[PDB]
Amino acid sequence: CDEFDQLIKNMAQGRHVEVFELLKPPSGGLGFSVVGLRSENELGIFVQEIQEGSVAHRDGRLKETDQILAINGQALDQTITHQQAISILQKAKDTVQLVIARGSLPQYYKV
Repeated sequence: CDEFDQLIKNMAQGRHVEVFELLKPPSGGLGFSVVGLRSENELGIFVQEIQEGSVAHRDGRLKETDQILAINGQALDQTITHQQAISILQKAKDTVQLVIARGSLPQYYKV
């Protein structure tokens, strides 16, 4: 369990991390979209376009370019594909806990 905290620090690589909870409405979603970016050091899920009027938007904390490190205690490690990440996000009901890192890193900008 203390290992999870380290796993996150490793993913964050010195980025500011934050955990927060959002209530997903019974219909509408959290109100943001994501994209996968490959590093070299595997893959990250990054917030793209926060929908106006959404929980995500009205909550005010989440931002474009942040990386979702965890969802409801599940670290988004190599264990699962980017589409599996999205599926988890989509299938999550009610209070969703996200662990976030602020912005991206130069590693994800390599092509």
